[PDB]
Amino acid sequence: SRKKMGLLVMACGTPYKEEDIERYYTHIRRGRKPEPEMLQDLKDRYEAIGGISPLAQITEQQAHNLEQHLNEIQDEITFKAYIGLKHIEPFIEDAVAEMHKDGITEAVSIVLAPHFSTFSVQSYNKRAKEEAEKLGGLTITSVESWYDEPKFVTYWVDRVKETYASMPEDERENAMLIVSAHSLPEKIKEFGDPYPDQLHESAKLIAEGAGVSEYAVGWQSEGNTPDPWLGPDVQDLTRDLFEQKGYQAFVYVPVGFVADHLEVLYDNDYECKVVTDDIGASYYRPEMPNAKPEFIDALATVVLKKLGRVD
Ligand SMILES: [Cl-]
Ligand SMILES: [Mg+2]
Ligand SMILES: [Mg+2]
Ligand SMILES: [Mg+2]
Ligand SMILES: [Mg+2]
Ligand SMILES: [Mg+2]
Repeated sequence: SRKKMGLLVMACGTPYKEEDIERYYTHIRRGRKPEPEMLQDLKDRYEAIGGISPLAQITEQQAHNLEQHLNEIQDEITFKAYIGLKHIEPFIEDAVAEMHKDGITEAVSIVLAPHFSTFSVQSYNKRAKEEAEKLGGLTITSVESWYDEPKFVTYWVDRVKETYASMPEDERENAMLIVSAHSLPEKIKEFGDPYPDQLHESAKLIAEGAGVSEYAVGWQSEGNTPDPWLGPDVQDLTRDLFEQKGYQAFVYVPVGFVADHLEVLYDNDYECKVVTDDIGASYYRPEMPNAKPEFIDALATVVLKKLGRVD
């Protein structure tokens, strides 16, 4: 009969309603409650992007669709998905405890961010494993990165091809592709963290597959701490490249992100769009993966490869 496995799907998390913003951002800010002006600003940003409720729904849909798709495409394992989040319930440790309570003894985990880093992916995986160890009798094998899964590369390659094909001739000959991920503190370098190298490799692979010769790599959405974060930031990079070469279209591929959350809908589609509007360039940002079948199939392949059950 089929082996039962937990499928632990991990992510940063998102507020579920406007009244969750305070606690969610306090958590991101390591216990520092946002001041009233910042709370109001954040509410306004979420209103501007179309509201909060759709956001956590994406992550739930990704986990649910991944469970169902994994269960349909092979006949050896029955997976049950559990969501574990960093900054709001259900927390990672809660998800692991629920797996253990439900009788799961063997699980596979994946983080909804394709590049490994010490700051996020490794920390999530270690937290999950540490909770399993505390409870006993449950083991987890963890996906560490998946940016190089061919099906995932192809998702973005094909979105980029469609965007370039849609352009007027003058833009298609004078466009710049900006490939980005969430900035992290530069000090990850002290550990040899491969996160920057992996973003650069994503960009190489996507530009190569799409036949785009002119591209650049940037970072976005840095936090506010006294130590430096990876740069350049996409807003600065856009303006600098425009000053250097006069590109008249910018195409943003925020490959580090998997969903229509604040980082994409605001930090690209508002903040980068301010810059492109200021310089007179066209703005393009192809569809994020969200829970679409092509992306879910890529993730299912990642999981089955991690378990050795497909070549
Ligand atoms: Cl890795
Ligand atoms: Mg209300
Ligand atoms: Mg402001
Ligand atoms: Mg690998
Ligand atoms: Mg910002
Ligand atoms: Mg600084």
